[PDB]
Amino acid sequence: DHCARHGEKLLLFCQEDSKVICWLCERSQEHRGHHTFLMEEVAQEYHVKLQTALEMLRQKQQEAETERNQVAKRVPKAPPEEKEALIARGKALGEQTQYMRELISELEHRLQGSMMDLLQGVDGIIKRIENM
Amino acid sequence: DHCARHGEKLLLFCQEDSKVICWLCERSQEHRGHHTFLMEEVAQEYHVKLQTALEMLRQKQQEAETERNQVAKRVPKAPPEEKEALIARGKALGEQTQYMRELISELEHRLQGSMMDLLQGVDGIIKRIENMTL
Ligand SMILES: [Zn+2]
Ligand SMILES: [Zn+2]
Ligand SMILES: [Zn+2]
Ligand SMILES: [Zn+2]
Repeated sequence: DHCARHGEKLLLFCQEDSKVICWLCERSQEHRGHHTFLMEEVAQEYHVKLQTALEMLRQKQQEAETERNQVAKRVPKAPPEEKEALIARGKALGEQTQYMRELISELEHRLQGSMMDLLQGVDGIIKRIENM
Repeated sequence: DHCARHGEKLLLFCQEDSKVICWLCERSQEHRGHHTFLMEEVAQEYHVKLQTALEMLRQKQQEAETERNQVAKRVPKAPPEEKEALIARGKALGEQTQYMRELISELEHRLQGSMMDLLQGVDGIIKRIENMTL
């Protein structure tokens, strides 16, 4: 609830640092020219954003998994040289679906929690979504 | 010590309003376009200004009071046609010194007081003192 460096209320949010800060941080050279807001001014924008992200990921993950299970059902009938690559593909899908499970878990937490939960480090996960 | 509206520490100063305010005052629509500073950024100059004013008024006061007593001393001695004018001059001095006493008292309050006491409405009292002569 209070700034480690200044002891003032952690009520502001710095977009560039993706960090909740206090009014004295905001005046300081360390955040000079940064875009800073009350958390309450940006919470709803960020909530909407992550919500839609969560929806997109859940679908993308469902779709990945139906594909994965089709590749799984396909392995038995298939010849060897095809079998190996399909299994590799399934490996890749497993990797993807894991990654999306982690992302979905973080988005659910952030969307269920406080504003500070919502916002703190939020650029990290936004960029992880981008990097898919 | 704390903002009457937001409960935050009163550490900032609005130049257009001559008002002591907090960081939540500062960022609101009411002051966003105003020039705001930490009190501590402007305090020394204001303190010096009010001390100088105080000294100047102390001297103008001394001078008026001495004249006032010379007139008072002269009145008994005076002929009929001078007495009226003397009485009146003494009155006019009485008023001037009263006004100066009030100004001096406010300056003393401000110079002895908190930073907030110093700065709240400070442009106002400066201007009223300037206006006496000009
Ligand atoms: Zn801080
Ligand atoms: Zn920053
Ligand atoms: Zn305030
Ligand atoms: Zn103002």
